Amino acid sequence: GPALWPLPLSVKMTPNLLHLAPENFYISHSPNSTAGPSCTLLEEAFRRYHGYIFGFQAKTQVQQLLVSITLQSECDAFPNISSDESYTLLVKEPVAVLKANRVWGALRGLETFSQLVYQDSYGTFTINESTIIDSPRFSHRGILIDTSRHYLPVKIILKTLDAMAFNKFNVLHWHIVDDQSFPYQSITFPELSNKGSYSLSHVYTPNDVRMVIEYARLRGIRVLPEFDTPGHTLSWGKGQKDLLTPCYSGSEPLDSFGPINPTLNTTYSFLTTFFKEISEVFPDQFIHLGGDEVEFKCWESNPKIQDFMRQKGFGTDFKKLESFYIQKVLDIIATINKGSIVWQEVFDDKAKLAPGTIVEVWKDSAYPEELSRVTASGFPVILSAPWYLNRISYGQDWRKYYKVEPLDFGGTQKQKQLFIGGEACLWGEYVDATNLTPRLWPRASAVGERLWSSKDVRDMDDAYDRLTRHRCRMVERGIAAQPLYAGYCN
Amino acid sequence: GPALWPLPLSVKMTPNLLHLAPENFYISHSPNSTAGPSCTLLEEAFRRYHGYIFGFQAKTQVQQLLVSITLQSECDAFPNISSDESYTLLVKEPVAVLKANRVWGALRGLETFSQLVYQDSYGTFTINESTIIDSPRFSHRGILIDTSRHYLPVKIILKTLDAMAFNKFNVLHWHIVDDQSFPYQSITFPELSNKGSYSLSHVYTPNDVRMVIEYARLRGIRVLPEFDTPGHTLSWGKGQKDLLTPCYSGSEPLDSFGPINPTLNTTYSFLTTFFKEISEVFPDQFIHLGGDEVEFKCWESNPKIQDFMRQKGFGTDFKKLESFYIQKVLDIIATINKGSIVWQEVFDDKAKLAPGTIVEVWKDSAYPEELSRVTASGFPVILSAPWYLNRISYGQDWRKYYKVEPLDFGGTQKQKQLFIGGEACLWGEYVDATNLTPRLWPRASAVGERLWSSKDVRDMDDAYDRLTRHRCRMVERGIAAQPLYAGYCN
Ligand SMILES: *[C@@H]1O[C@H](CO)[C@@H](O[C@@H]2O[C@H](CO)[C@@H](O)[C@H](O)[C@H]2NC(C)=O)[C@H](O)[C@H]1NC(C)=O
Ligand SMILES: *[C@@H]1O[C@H](CO)[C@@H](O[C@@H]2O[C@H](CO)[C@@H](O)[C@H](O)[C@H]2NC(C)=O)[C@H](O)[C@H]1NC(C)=O
Ligand SMILES: *[C@@H]1O[C@H](CO)[C@@H](O[C@@H]2O[C@H](CO)[C@@H](O)[C@H](O)[C@H]2NC(C)=O)[C@H](O)[C@H]1NC(C)=O
Ligand SMILES: *[C@@H]1O[C@H](CO)[C@@H](O[C@@H]2O[C@H](CO)[C@@H](O)[C@H](O)[C@H]2NC(C)=O)[C@H](O)[C@H]1NC(C)=O
Repeated sequence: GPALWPLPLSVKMTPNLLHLAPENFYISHSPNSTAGPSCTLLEEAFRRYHGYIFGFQAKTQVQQLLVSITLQSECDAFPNISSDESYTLLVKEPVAVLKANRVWGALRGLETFSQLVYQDSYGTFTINESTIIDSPRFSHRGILIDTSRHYLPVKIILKTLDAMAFNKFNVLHWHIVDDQSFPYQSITFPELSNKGSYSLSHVYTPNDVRMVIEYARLRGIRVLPEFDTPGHTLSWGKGQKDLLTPCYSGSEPLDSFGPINPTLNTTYSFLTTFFKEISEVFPDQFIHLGGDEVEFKCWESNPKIQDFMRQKGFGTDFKKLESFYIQKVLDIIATINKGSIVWQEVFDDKAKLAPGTIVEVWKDSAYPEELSRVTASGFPVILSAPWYLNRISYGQDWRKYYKVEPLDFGGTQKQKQLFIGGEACLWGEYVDATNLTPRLWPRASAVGERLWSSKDVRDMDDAYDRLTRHRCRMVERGIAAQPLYAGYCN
Repeated sequence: GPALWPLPLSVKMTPNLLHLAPENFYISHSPNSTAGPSCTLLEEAFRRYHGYIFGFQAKTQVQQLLVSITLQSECDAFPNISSDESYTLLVKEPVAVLKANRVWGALRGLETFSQLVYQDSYGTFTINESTIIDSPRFSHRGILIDTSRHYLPVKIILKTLDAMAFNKFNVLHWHIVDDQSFPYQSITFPELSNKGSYSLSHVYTPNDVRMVIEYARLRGIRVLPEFDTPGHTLSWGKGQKDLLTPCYSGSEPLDSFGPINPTLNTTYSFLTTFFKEISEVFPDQFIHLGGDEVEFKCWESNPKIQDFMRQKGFGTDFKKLESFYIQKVLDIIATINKGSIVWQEVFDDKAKLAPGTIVEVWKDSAYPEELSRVTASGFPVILSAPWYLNRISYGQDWRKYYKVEPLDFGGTQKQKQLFIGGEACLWGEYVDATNLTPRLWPRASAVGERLWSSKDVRDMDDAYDRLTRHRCRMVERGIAAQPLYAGYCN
């Protein structure tokens, strides 16, 4: 049988068995599609899905899958938070039809169609007459990866994007820099990577970055960069002088450095020129600014910064200085026509945010109540908090992730519509190429289903059954996803 | 610099720098060795170590490493609990010398020698004049793998044995069968695997088994089979009729089966013929019989078995019947001239064990006190309890494993000499090819050092430093061992 994951909104199976012959089944454009043979996204997806599927017998052969895009295709464009991913799939003989408003929905449908196929004993490719109409519950469905704590070669990022397609994720939250290393190669500031990277072959070139973004685009995945300020910036200091706060002990200067120094005009003119470059390089609408876990110790220790605090009336409240900072950075982003996402502390520590500004809730301390507050104040929200997949544990933790119901928090029908989705996060301290893929999948698939499927989809026995088979399939396709429990594939 | 792991007993470094040239350094026999060019074990080890190492300049070139075996080589033989693994290593120009009593010690020394080499910036292979004299603290240093909960292809077992060599482990505890599947292919009982395996390509053939054993032997590793009775035998029932206990509810027979039925003469004549085959197939001295976690529910529910209990005077004490069973199996093993290892329950539940019988302590509930009791009664003991590496957790759990001091239990100098070592265990419920290697290494390396190195070797900063580098090396050699924490290799 078929393992669908994520389980589509409406499935209508019949017991009518159809067959696909490897020597002649193929996927092509409907003559009525708005996308042509000119469509690179779709053609490459036809080829790669033909591969996935393979590499009384009268009137039972499905010869073709025809793919029809109904509205302007968006074939040439980058996906975005409002990209229409809906499709319908009509599996019948002799010609199955996949129909979608846009390119994005057909990529989804191709995956689902591939999941409908199954071999019996003899190795006959089999699929049931069925009709599927599908669309996602939420539209921001993210994986966070961290390429600072460890560098991830591009290949592993590519493989992760493939896995994301298979699971219908659509945002790659690329936490590209942080304390330990700055691998991003900046054209306007070559020295950030030159001095901040682990070494000169742990770098992402403009070509590497172009590659990740196009490879994502071809799979209907947005690349959301995070360049976390003003904490988590140790590695930035190496290449930009006078950017970080010099730490002091009383009046003795220490060799150590703290967060970015929000009191200097050279800080903001650096950030202005830096984020201009980010806005040109990453085509997504949103830039993630970070703002998590700022340590005040070093700021409050610094003499010139203490001057700046009396000089503003901030007293001993270092939340106001952190706010002063992030507000200035928020303006920088608005000025070059992008949107901003922000870890919850920026909101908790009482910064003043332009409306439109997305807030990401990560702290697992009564997060429903954060979701309440954030939505109460009018701001779109995204949840990662219960999906910190760096935090491993013995056993079937996939259930814990799967059982989350993100909208079980206090608020109105309309507060709740500001919840635009979720991200599974795989912070990198303990993760690199050697262990990424099996740590991430299929644990993140639990999150994929919860974010795509109906609220009502919750049966644990049925989830286990479908996820065991989906995981076996991921492995067939070269994604080393780990087991759920005892058993075997083939 | 060099990362030694495990840290040898005595290292004496000088600051005299020597160089190895890739175009001409080579490893060969000392003309005074008891092993010849006829020695397969050593020749293959020379070749593969040459690969690992590579693939004022007067009087600084080390041209050769010469390898001298001093006593009868044991080149043709299988290692065993008394195999001498001691060696000494004299690194000097122009000819370094490795000298060992036996083949086993030279394999160890070759690894250590390889760990002494390091590249500087230009890519010059560099090593310091030094003198190392080394031997293990304990002689049973095991990895447990479980090929029932998941099948592991031979290749992954081979790769694990390579990793074990790199870490100076010397026992592969092959928990080959269990409840979920029986992959072992028996010549005298073809139906165990035919009906008990997951499928017919999740099997270990006599050729696969020969391969694992020889590949182990060539690396100075013993293969200790465990064929766990009488619990953990569900999969055995499929191919041997009337072997398992039929479960009952009152007088209603259930479809379900429990442990092996210790009351039938067909049970022991099966076991006799089965373990004869095991003794011929696996050349190691010891067979692990299991005896862990027997559930009595089903035994006590069975009518014929309740007859057997009144008929023995056992009352309601199902420990005595379990004992009656394991004692009979112990005799079977003694009769075909092998030794037996046994999970602690066999000892706790008050079975009568021939002296010589090794007891493995696994329960993490006051295990020092188990070590006391077991040694008090005269029995060799092995510890796994604090090294259940299936039980993952967030963070640097390698420290927890490393900080164990196994002889911190009550007893005499002579009780303590019955502690012959340890095993890191990677039970398979959550583990298969996709995730084995990074889950196991380098976490098991913590155990490798504790079992090889001096009791005194304990500094955590120094362990972290050497283990980070050893782990980077494991990765260079194609063992995908996971990170300890943030950072980079090369
Ligand atoms: C896909 O088609 C197959 C074959 O028609 C369905 O399987 C059969 O279902 C009937 C009841 O509807 C059973 O009596 C048969 O024993 C089933 N198996 C086979 C191999 O013939 C199958 O259920 C269909 N799938 C779905 C999800 O409806
Ligand atoms: C999100 O996606 C759509 C599709 O790319 C964008 O809107 C369309 O843009 C094309 C030109 O590329 C126009 O011809 C259409 O008339 C647009 N339709 C609209 C605005 O509804 C949209 O701008 C994208 N959003 C962001 C923020 O980039
Ligand atoms: C291996 O030899 C090197 C080079 O002699 C040693 O490194 C030098 O040690 C001296 C002090 O003994 C320092 O003053 C130098 O700065 C060191 N480094 C270099 C690159 O010259 C190294 O310590 C030796 N290794 C050990 C473990 O003794
Ligand atoms: C453990 O190893 C040694 C070496 O193989 C075994 O003892 C030697 O065996 C060879 C023949 O293969 C003899 O020529 C020696 O005289 C033996 N030396 C002894 C007994 O000290 C030993 O038997 C092995 N132990 C087991 C249990 O197999």
